Amino acid sequence: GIEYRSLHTSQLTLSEKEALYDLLIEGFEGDFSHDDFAHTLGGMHVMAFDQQKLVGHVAIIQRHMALDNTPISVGYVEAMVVEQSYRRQGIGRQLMLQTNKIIASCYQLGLLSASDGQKLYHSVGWQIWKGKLFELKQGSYIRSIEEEGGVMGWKADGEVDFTASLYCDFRGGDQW
Amino acid sequence: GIEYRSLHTSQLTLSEKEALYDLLIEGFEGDFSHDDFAHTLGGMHVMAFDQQKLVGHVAIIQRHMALDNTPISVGYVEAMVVEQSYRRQGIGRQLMLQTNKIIASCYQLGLLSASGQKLYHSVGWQIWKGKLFELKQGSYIRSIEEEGGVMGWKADEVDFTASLYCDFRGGDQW
Ligand SMILES: CC(C)(COP(=O)(O)OP(=O)(O)OC[C@H]1O[C@@H](n2cnc3c(N)ncnc32)[C@H](O)[C@@H]1OP(=O)(O)O)[C@@H](O)C(=O)NCCC(=O)NCCS
Ligand SMILES: CC(C)(COP(=O)(O)OP(=O)(O)OC[C@H]1O[C@@H](n2cnc3c(N)ncnc32)[C@H](O)[C@@H]1OP(=O)(O)O)[C@@H](O)C(=O)NCCC(=O)NCCS
Ligand SMILES: CN[C@@H]1[C@@H](O)[C@@H](O[C@@H]2[C@@H](O)[C@H](O[C@H]3OC(CNCCO)=CC[C@H]3NC(C)=O)[C@@H](N)C[C@H]2NC(=O)[C@@H](O)CCN)OC[C@]1(C)O
Ligand SMILES: CN[C@@H]1[C@@H](O)[C@@H](O[C@@H]2[C@@H](O)[C@H](O[C@H]3OC(CNCCO)=CC[C@H]3NC(C)=O)[C@@H](N)C[C@H]2NC(=O)[C@@H](O)CCN)OC[C@]1(C)O
Repeated sequence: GIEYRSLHTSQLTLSEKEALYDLLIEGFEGDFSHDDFAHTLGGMHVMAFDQQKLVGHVAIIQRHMALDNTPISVGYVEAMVVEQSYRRQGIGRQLMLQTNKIIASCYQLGLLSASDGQKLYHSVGWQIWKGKLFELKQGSYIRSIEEEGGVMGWKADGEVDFTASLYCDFRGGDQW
Repeated sequence: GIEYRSLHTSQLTLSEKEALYDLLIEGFEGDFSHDDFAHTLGGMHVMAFDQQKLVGHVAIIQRHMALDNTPISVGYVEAMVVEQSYRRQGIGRQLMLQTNKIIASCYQLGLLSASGQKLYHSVGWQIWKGKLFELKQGSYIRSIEEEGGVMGWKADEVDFTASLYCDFRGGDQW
């Protein structure tokens, strides 16, 4: 074998963008919205190819969040997918190892919302976020109760309080 | 010549990041903070080279803002600089032309805070007419100083008279 490429959205060919969309719809068995695809664009993509065919993907989006009262730069992991017949071969793990490298070089903290999918992320050093989660709804921050226990975080240095509150920035669709 | 290269922050070595810092400090005559440099990192860099010598740069950072009540994905332009002896030759214009292409392919709106605005206007950018808000002490406040300084580029429409609420960061919010 599998070839891996790290490409910003601006560096994708039009062909690669359409393959990616198809891969995400197929890999999530349709449970992937237009908002979810919008969240996948604008940052870095790690893509896995079997020769010329796209078979795996993860994206890393820059988000601007607050850790308690402190601003933090976040590499937010979106749209992790491997084509069904290529699964359970370690592609997803390699995508995450490359993801960790990107986060370590650019952002203060990695974050993601898992599935069922937690064991893979835990195997490359990610941990469940234990503090409160907040999102903007109708103007002001509310608790993201549904997501608490599902969001996972990662720091290279490990020097971050996983019990602290996280306030995420405003976007369409699912905030996490 | 001048060669132009577009690299994500994760595609840069330590020396190239250091060359970028030095260019920014020199080009802004020291009026560029450690926070300003943090704002420069994490997105796309358009860089101009005379041979192996970095002589120009602009960054495009993804930001998540609200246009009035609606969320808007923003390519935010940071750290536009050309080395002093290379100015008034078209490099800044070419850096903005590459910037526009990146914004057009990734984001709904391009934004920046200027400091002359003629260059940006020459490449399609327009002064933002709506109120601007930033966070201070956890509550949004009129970015009164910024209003009239922030410019937008439509990635095309977006109503430039709507209120913009920027997302939270260290240092200057705009
Ligand atoms: C989640 C997903 C990307 C995992 O991709 P993957 O390529 O199968 O990932 P890996 O092969 O690295 O790991 C998958 C499993 O096979 C194991 N494995 C690792 N290397 C292996 C190898 N050489 N041979 C066999 N199995 C291996 C892993 O330990 C892991 O075990 P687990 O499921 O019990 O935790 C994939 O299942 C997928 O696309 N799901 C649909 C979309 C989705 O849910 N994305 C995640 C949302 S958070
Ligand atoms: C802002 C900055 C990047 C411009 O870079 P630049 O390479 O000089 O940009 P350009 O050469 O494309 O255009 C600048 C001017 O030179 C003119 N110009 C361009 N090529 C020219 C040429 N061959 N002959 C004569 N004039 C020319 C342009 O018409 C333009 O005129 P204007 O300012 O009245 O609009 C540079 O001044 C700088 O680094 N300033 C320090 C950083 C700063 O203060 N602010 C960051 C911007 S918000
Ligand atoms: C804590 N319980 C969880 C749910 O909460 C829900 O977690 C959602 C989460 O997977 C989504 O991330 C992945 O899934 C898809 C698309 N899938 C939804 C179809 O649009 C996009 C990116 C994926 N991530 C990666 C790394 O690839 C998050 N984007 C949103 C999470 N939240 C919700 O959907 C609800 O709160 C809706 C309220 N607005 O799933 C599983 C769960 C354990 O039961
Ligand atoms: C509208 N009047 C303006 C002021 O408002 C102020 O505009 C600031 C603006 O240039 C800054 O962007 C540029 O400057 C630097 C370095 N900046 C100085 C060292 O930190 C970083 C990136 C630059 N942009 C690009 C595209 O490269 C913005 N980041 C912030 C703007 N606001 C302020 O500085 C003050 O309101 C608060 C400061 N505590 O100066 C210029 C002005 C026209 O007079």
